[PDB]
Amino acid sequence: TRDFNGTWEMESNENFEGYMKALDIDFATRKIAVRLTFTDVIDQDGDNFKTKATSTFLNYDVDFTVGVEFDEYTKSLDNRHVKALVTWEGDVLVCVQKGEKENRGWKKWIEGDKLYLELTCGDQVCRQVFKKK
Amino acid sequence: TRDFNGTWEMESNENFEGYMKALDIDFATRKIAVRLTFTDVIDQDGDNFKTKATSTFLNYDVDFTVGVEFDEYTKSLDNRHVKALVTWEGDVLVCVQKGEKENRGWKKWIEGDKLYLELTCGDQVCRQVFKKK
Amino acid sequence: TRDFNGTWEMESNENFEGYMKALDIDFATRKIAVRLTFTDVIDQDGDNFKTKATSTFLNYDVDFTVGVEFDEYTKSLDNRHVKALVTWEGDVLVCVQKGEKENRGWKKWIEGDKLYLELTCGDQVCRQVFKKK
Ligand SMILES: *C/C=C(\C)c1ccc(-c2ccc(N3CCC3)cc2)s1
Ligand SMILES: *C/C=C(\C)c1ccc(-c2ccc(N3CCC3)cc2)s1
Repeated sequence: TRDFNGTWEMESNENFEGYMKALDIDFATRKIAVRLTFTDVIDQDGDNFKTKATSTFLNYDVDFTVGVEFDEYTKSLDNRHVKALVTWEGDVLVCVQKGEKENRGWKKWIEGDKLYLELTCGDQVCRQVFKKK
Repeated sequence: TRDFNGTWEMESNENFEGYMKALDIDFATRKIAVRLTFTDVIDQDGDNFKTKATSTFLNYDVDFTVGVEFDEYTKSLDNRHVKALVTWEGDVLVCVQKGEKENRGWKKWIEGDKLYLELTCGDQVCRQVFKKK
Repeated sequence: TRDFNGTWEMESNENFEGYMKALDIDFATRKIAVRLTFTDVIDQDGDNFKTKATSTFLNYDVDFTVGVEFDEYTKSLDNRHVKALVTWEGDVLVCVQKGEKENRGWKKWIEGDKLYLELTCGDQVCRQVFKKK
């Protein structure tokens, strides 16, 4: 068909870096641009096209069942493969991500009406606190 | 007027990078900051101001008519001028971007509820697929 | 509790830089990621979880009273110390930030119902226009 009207949300993006290299894009811009997805709005009249590309910093999705191991590729992080397992420890949700990196995983728990999140890798621990919106 | 109250959506931003360079902001940060737009919410009571600046990625717009060449400045890319032509090859939308870089352009086509996009420049090809939203 | 259901708005984020370095994330990416906040949406039915982390740019706040000097450590910028003063010059709001950089400040004014903002540092000017939304 020749009908390009619609709102189009990117689902895959292959060799974006090489293309950018051909245009003489600097390292920093390339290293950010590779972490984006795009939604593109095409408004087409006959042979008149108006198009708008929208850019966004690419979400981190992850689905799991507690105690069910699952493969995880950490796109938009460090692009690694890990074998993740989430367990209950009391009321703490604990995830170990087995792979190249040592001590890798995270912890989630509720205290009060705040969500606590510990991100761990190696000897580094990142602490995050969330309030319900 | 002395009333700045409102929600203010950026319309243009010139020499943002030169201003940032004068402040000694590192190259990486500036290359990001130039791809943002800003909405500034101003709450002004008398001489008391509270302001909040919001950041978003710019966007990339482009209008054309099939078979009507048009000069194109590729902002937020490699910032070049090209004489672009979007033409039909069957039901594939074909774009040639004449300029310093050559074999530069793209091919777009619909199959099912997917839009396919090949970006080519030099010997590099980038493949992107979009789902209709 | 074991009920993680909700939409969770980040309130604090400690040692995010160290964690990312432990993951070998490139310098450019780390300088961006430190300017983001996250909203984590958790959909949990028993031990089944779906989670989506969304990224958004940290807002940049500044409150002031015209004619009252105040010290400023420039946060999302170049982290220098400045003595800031906002004064009226007719209906042009004028701000001087005294410090190492010379001619550092900005000018903001409404003409029509667009907002004009001139940012200055040294001999460099950045001109920005906003429309009221
Ligand atoms: C149909 C033609 C399309 C979708 C495009 C041609 C070039 C595009 C583009 C838009 C934005 C970006 N980046 C944001 C920073 C780099 C790269 C390429 S879309
Ligand atoms: C339940 C949510 C969890 C465990 C999260 C784990 C890692 C997250 C994340 C998302 C993005 C980034 N950045 C991009 C570079 C840094 C780091 C960590 S959420």
